[PDB]
Amino acid sequence: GFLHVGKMGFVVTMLKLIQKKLLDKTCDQVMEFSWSALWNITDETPDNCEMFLNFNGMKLFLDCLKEFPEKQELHRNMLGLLGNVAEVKELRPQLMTSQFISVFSNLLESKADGIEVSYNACGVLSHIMFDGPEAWGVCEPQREEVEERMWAAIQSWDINSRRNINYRSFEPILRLLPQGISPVSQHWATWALYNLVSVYPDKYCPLLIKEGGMPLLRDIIKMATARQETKEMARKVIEHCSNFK
Amino acid sequence: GFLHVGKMGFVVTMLKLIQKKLLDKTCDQVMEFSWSALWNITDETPDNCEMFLNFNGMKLFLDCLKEFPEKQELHRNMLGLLGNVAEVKELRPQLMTSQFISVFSNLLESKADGIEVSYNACGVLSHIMFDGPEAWGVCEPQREEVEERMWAAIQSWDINSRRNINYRSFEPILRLLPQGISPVSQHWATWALYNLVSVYPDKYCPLLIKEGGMPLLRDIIKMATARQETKEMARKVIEHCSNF
Repeated sequence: GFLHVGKMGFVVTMLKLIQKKLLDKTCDQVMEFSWSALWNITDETPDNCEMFLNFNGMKLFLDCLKEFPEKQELHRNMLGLLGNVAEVKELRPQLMTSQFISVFSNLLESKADGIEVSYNACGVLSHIMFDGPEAWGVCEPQREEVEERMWAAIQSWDINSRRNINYRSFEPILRLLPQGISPVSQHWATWALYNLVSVYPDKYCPLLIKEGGMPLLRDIIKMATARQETKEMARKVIEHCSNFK
Repeated sequence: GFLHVGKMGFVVTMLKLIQKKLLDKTCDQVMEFSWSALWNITDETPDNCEMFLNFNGMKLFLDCLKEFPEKQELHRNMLGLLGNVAEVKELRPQLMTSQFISVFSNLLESKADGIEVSYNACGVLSHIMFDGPEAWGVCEPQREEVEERMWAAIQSWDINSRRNINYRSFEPILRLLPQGISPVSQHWATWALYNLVSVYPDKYCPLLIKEGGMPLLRDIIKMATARQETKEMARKVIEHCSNF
């Protein structure tokens, strides 16, 4: 059993700790703990995502990014949190600014913590891309350029990369598979499944199978809008999951 | 998503913060967060449950109960965590002491966060009693006296309670249904299902059906060891799920 509920006291306490360590120009264990705690409490928990935004957490995110450009673990925690935020369709309009999009697009090239920062920046952008071109508006950079950079980032990642991530459910990723609005979002989502069933099959083959991923990946192979690179990863995931049974 | 709890040593990070806040005699937001995180990351994750016990989380739990006897969310979070530990059969022998059993039994009367602490302590005892009187050593209080307190707690709860717990799967609760070793564990489990399908049928009716709950409930209705009131709840759960 579990309990995933918003708690303003959690969120406000964490942001206040962040703000203090930002004023101290100190990215120590408390600073990293604080962002990791925000990551934790937003995992499958939209109400804490909404609170993080409503207490102006994005300002602290940008200020920490500028102040601590080389603290890879810090960047990982922040982008994992933002990954959770972007899964909430109702909150993504708030991410559609040139200031924010330019950061996410730039982070696609980050080498911090293996691939986690680039991966989670790509997830944020994958959920954003899923909403379609009219949601993008006049944001800069342009959507077609960000898309090019997402393809490049996904192609640059070792499919057998070690990972500092956990999923209790694949359903935010699975919802990016049966659509043709954004093939690159579908490709990120398929890659996300392929990497995890490759490095942790004992955990993620059963989760993927239990949550109905096999028929969705079969549909991807039949889908005209799916790129052939995506179809081939889908075939390999189905294959690995089938042998795991 | 979240980080890799294993690679990051995250369980110990939480227990270290707990210990520090304990010595500070401070149950603040961070202390509550730490126990809340432990509850959430032990859900269906036996290895995090074993990490908790191995690093003496039981003593931190007892010491926090003593130092913070009126902190309601804290007590709920700690007992939800222990509810997850208790679901792991291999770990339940570590709970069979007079010190631990007595604390679980006392908490059946707790009013903290509505019914949540009482319910979580009843769940821990329900899984413990599923193992039979052999597993109960000369542990004191007596097994039957705890059982009587369990029946009383369950009857006190509002069947229509809105709840501060959720389940990704009913399987730990459903395994308490097809057995006569502990009728009170069966009754707790039937109540848990009946409350959640009553109050949140859109989430929990499909889950219960999909996970095979209907044949288990029908077996209860025919079972010699299930009490009449357990059978009557089971019938209503079946009715609610069939009309769903």
